[PDB]
Amino acid sequence: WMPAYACQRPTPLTHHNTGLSEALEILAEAAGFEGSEGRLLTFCRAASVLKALPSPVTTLSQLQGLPHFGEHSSRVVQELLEHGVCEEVERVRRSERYQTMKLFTQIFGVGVKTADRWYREGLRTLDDLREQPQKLTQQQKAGLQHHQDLSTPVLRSDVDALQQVVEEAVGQALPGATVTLTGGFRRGKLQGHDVDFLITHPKEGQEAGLLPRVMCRLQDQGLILYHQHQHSAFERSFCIFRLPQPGSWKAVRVDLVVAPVSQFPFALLGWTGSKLFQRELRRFSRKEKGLWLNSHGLFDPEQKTFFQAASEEDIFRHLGLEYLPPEQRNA
DNA sequence: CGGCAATACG
DNA sequence: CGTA
DNA sequence: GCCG
Ligand SMILES: [Mg+2]
Ligand code: NA
Repeated sequence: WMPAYACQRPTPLTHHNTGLSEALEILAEAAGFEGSEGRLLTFCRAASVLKALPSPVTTLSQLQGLPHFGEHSSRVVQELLEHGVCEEVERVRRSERYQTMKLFTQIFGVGVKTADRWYREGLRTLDDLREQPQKLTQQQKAGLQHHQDLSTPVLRSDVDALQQVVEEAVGQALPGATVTLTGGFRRGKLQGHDVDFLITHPKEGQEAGLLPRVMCRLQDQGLILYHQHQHSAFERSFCIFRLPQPGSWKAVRVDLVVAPVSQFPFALLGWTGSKLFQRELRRFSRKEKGLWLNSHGLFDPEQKTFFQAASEEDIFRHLGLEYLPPEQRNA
């Protein structure tokens, strides 16, 4: 069988329906470009269902009984099985609207609304945006200047170098503080487009005011190309690191998050992803268990109490779910 | 229809 | 609006 | 788009 929520099933990084899931995610992405979050979500879910399957889908009948597969998603798979291509998907791929929206939304500091506005104004290329720099935010300027690097896959080797750099600065800012690699790379990805770190300290309260000290020490080593700090919500910094390369360097998006150790398991769970996994997990928590989950804790609205967690295993237990290791959360 | 994760901070 |  |  196949449970309805992605958090109820192991989803490996690599699977047996790559072509089909990729096609459905094109439509998901396109739906988001047109402001259709509901449709995006369904296409994302349907694609994730195929990721969780134990073998390739070869016939349309194998879609029977599968959640989030209705008339539209089944037709897409049906055409792919029969012709090798889905005309709607190909029509989307080739369209100027999709290509331009995809180009713009990949820019750091540019979301759908902004990308949509720029498109309606007649803008189509990166150079179009560069010709009118006066109307760009500092965040967008940085994303535009470093677009080529940020669009280049980050390798696991790169991540390890970045971690030792972060751990060095963190170690000086607060002795005893720890750094944990999260996000996609914790889920076993061999390459990605950004890096996420979670920072904490074994003694509750000592992690307070840590990130400004960390950022200052990183800035002193000339490693920060862009910095956006958010105060404690955990204290967070969305950065662009200068990562040393053979004879040169490249820009990499790095997120630093500091959480008190008491909330660390919730922060780790939220920041490990995947994005769809977390959305599904929180949807499951609220609608099936009547509990409110976020990156900070798990709230029982009936008893008005927060669940204490010492580990991710605790959280899955609280929600009555079988534990899933990070590399099985690739929904 | 009513919902679709989360929600503070820049 | 954007970041997550 | 799909679910209830
Ligand atoms: Mg990130
Ligand atoms: Na982005």
